[PDB]
Amino acid sequence: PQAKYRHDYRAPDYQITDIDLTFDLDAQKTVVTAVSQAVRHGASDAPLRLNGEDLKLVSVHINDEPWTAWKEEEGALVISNLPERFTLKIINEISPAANTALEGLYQSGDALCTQCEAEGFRHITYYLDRPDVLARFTTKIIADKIKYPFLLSNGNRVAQGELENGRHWVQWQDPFPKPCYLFALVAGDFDVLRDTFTTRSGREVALELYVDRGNLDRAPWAMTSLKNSMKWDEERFGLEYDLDIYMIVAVDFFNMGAMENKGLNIFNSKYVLARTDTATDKDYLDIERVIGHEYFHNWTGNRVTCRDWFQLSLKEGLTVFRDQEFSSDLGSRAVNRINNVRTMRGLQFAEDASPMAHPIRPDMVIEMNNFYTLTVYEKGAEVIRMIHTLLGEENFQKGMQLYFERHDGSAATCDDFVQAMEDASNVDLSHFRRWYSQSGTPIVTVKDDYNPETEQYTLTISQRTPATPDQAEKQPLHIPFAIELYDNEGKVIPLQKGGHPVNSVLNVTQAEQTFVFDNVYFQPVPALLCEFSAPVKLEYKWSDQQLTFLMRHARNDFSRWDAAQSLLATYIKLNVARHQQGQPLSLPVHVADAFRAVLLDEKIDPALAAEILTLPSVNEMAELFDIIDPIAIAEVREALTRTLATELADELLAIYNANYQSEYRVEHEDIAKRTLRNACLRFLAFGETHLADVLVSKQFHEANNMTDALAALSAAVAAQLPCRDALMQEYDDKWHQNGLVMDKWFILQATSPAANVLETVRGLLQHRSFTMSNPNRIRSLIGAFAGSNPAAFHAEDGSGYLFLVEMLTDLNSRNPQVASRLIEPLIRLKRYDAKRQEKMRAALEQLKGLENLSGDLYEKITKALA
Ligand SMILES: N[C@@H](CCCC[NH3+])C(=O)O
Ligand code: NA
Ligand code: NA
Ligand SMILES: [Zn+2]
Repeated sequence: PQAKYRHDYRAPDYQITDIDLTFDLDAQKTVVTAVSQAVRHGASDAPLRLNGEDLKLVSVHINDEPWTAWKEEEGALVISNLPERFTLKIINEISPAANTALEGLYQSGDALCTQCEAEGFRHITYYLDRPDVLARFTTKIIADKIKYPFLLSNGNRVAQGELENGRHWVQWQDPFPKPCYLFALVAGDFDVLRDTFTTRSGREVALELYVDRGNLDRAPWAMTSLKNSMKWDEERFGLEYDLDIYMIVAVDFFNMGAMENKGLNIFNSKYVLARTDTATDKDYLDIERVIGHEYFHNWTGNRVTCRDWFQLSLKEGLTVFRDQEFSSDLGSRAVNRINNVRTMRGLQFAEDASPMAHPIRPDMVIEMNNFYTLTVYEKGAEVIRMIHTLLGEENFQKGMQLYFERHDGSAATCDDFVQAMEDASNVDLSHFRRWYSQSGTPIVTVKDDYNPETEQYTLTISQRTPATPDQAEKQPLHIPFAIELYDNEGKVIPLQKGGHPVNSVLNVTQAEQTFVFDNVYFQPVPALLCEFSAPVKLEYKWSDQQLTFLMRHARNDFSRWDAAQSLLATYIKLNVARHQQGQPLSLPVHVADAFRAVLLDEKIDPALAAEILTLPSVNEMAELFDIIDPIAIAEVREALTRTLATELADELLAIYNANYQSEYRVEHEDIAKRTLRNACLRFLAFGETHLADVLVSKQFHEANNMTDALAALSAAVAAQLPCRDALMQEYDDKWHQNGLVMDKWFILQATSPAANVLETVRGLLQHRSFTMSNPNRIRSLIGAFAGSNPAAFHAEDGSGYLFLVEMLTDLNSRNPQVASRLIEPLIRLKRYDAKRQEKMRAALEQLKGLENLSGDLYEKITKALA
């Protein structure tokens, strides 16, 4: 597999302006006719190089003349000796039933559906499969009427007919030019939830949600979330939908989460289907986020698209930022920010410290599907948010407006977006641009001094980004570094120097710099990197008392949570070292007291209390360490939970009871109280065994919603309670027919602390609810084991690695994209001890030797073994 490089981008020799597709649909053999209007822009002697994969070419015509001047090569059809303008007609065959990779046109149960991003359209026909080629599409679909009563593509229906032998057809037209990655086709039999949204300016939009027959009871929340998304984009960004219909199709077989195809989004059913007995609060809020995300792409991705795939973050970072702002505006901003920071500091930082590290705008890509990453998405959004921090909302919106004014109807670059923000706001972002080109996590070190003679407070701030495998050279970034200073009363000290106020967002642009503040009338307790103002690691020598002070007094709820994290970090590190020495947990009384205070604080938002009372995950804990000891981390997390459960037993039970809710509502105040109640239950499960068992079994049986049922089930598994096996069997018996519900159960099995977890996981490959043909099942059982049970995955006998190798040997051939998701835990080998590294290296070498090794895996394996 050959690497492609950002610096090699060149405008295409040919454009296509219009394409008319006809599909003669059949699961075994689909015949595609594609009539494209093409224009040469390059040299008169330049051939047309069309991309195509696994196509059976039937014919090639140019202006209806059968063409002789062509050749097929690896991945391409090369057509020579062309006029400056011409009509290209290609007929080819494809086989949806044979498509196990789920890229291009494939089968999802009885439905046929497409996934074209990034480079899937070339699996459908020979085309200029690159996003700077935008064309107006017309799509005619012919199919068996009984099997495929609904025939959907982008845009509006412009024609329909019936044919002999039980076939029918529908033709669609989408007036907006698009790159082919936004093409979609769906054929099948569905229940359809129909609604309307009227835009601010009065455009009536038909909303249509297509689900498998029998799933209409699980559709209204997604529909509600779509309308919420439409309203919010109007209110916050001033953006309206631009077409007459908005279709969403929920499919069970889907590699990713969802896809923003123009006017015809295709969603993994996991991000559509919800009812109160099948879906948790988290599922509801995820459906809201993902519905919003795909909707927000209508402008940030579709109306303005990407010039090339290296510019992916142009749409993904900005659309993730938009989905975060949507969730934060409608729900709890503090909880959203906290959770997005957890994802950054734990999961994304790990990626930036791995062999797969890349800038948010990559420079080198072998398999583009490997770059739909935490970095491109989540760090991408942090970079957009830094622009927002530097500009303020007003200037940021002016930048958005200039961006659309300049680039509407075109394919643009990350740089185009930064330039729009810079030009609209008059804020210089030249240094800032380095965030797009530099990988790795900056480390920001802060030292301070208080001078009582002069009443001056001095911050000495330094930065450095360690070299990464992809980049030997690193330079200082423009880091927006937000601070607050607190006096002894917990009041904010005004920031000023020389009689003038100073902005609280410090511009940390050098390797080292000093900031001096005057009229600091008392030695401050600083809050640093407020609201995680830059995606960086903070090094500051906190005292425990400074941190507990912040937990009490910090103005922003995020700072209170963050102070608790800093406090915990010290004792997580202490106790991991102790574990390695065979010593039990040690925790100062005053640390337990800080958490007691949180439980008993009557003024604190339950949403915030719940997050403070949610311990960092084993992945968050891992990023506190250079070399990860996954067994020590798992056991310390459990020991910390048990210690807090014992010390806070009475308070935990009181708060658990106080937050009981008889009505179930998907409403933010209710969700907050329930999150707090279940956070308490988690500790209570790890307390005295009999009380724990009674509390947990009772909640499981009495729950009137899946949030509370699953919280109880999860606690029974985590604490290995007597009731565990009974409850797990009861859930299986009730829910085995429902794959999405069983995913939760597979996750609990895969992440179990039980000694025999791998044995159980292996056996579950034969479970009635499991299948290797379904990405969701694979991720929930195998993915969760390797990625979310690092203690078992990293068993010292190497059994975890061998299991993953067996699974990847299958998946490499079946579904390389899912295989590539699942190999990720293995490529982190350098974070582990020498003995584990050698077993992981051996596993990677075995995979490197596979017959027909996919490019997806090749890219990751080669980087890992370097
Ligand atoms: N554009 C989609 C992801 C496409 C995945 C391509 N392999 C989204 O952001 O949800
Ligand atoms: Na809000
Ligand atoms: Na100091
Ligand atoms: Zn997206």
